[PDB]
Amino acid sequence: GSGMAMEDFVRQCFNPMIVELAEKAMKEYGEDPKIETNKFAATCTHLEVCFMYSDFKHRFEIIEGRDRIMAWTVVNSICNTTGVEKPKFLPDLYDYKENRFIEIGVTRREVHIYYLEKANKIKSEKTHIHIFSFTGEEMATKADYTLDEESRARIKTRLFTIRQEMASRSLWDSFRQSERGE
Ligand SMILES: O=C1c2c(O)c(=O)ccn2N([C@@H]2c3ccccc3SCc3c2ccc(F)c3F)[C@@H]2COCCN12
Ligand SMILES: [Mn+2]
Ligand SMILES: [Mn+2]
Repeated sequence: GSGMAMEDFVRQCFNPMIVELAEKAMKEYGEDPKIETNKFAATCTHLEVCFMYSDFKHRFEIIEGRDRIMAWTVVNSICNTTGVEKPKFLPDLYDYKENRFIEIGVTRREVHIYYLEKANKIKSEKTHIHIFSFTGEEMATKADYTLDEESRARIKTRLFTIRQEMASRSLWDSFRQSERGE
């Protein structure tokens, strides 16, 4: 259940491309993945979900996984060619079919609680929110889940698998409790 154990878990259970992008994002925002090991795992998990979401004719542009400048450059380019309003906060994806940005949330807590937190932090009723748990639960803006049932099933399964792999190593309890502060 240690810090070293969690860092080792992350580097073993996530593909090297995900790990590298997560490390770069954490450094960009001033956090050390060797100290904030649960956050390291959280960023890898969330990045993987974004990449799995964008697979499932490229319907989706991935904003996440890019450095800050390139992320906003992509966002501005989309807004210039679609007239969609520029979001105040960086989103995770752009849906070319529905022509809307998407914010992806992954939570170790109840989805309704996290969904409210997300909706409150953005306040822009134009970014579509989609929350996943590690328990197979899901909540999205207007109960519009965007993807088909099978695509969401595989994301839920992968998240549950991560949870079980953590639990087998006694890492899940720590990971769960670090999402929200005291
Ligand atoms: O893109 C995100 C982001 C999300 O998209 C999200 O859903 C939750 C959280 N985020 N944050 C991610 C992040 C992403 C995934 C899981 C946990 C965290 S926790 C804060 C943090 C993030 C990235 C690097 C870092 F050092 C951080 F401390 C930051 C929020 O500022 C815009 C960029 N960003
Ligand atoms: Mn993001
Ligand atoms: Mn997100």
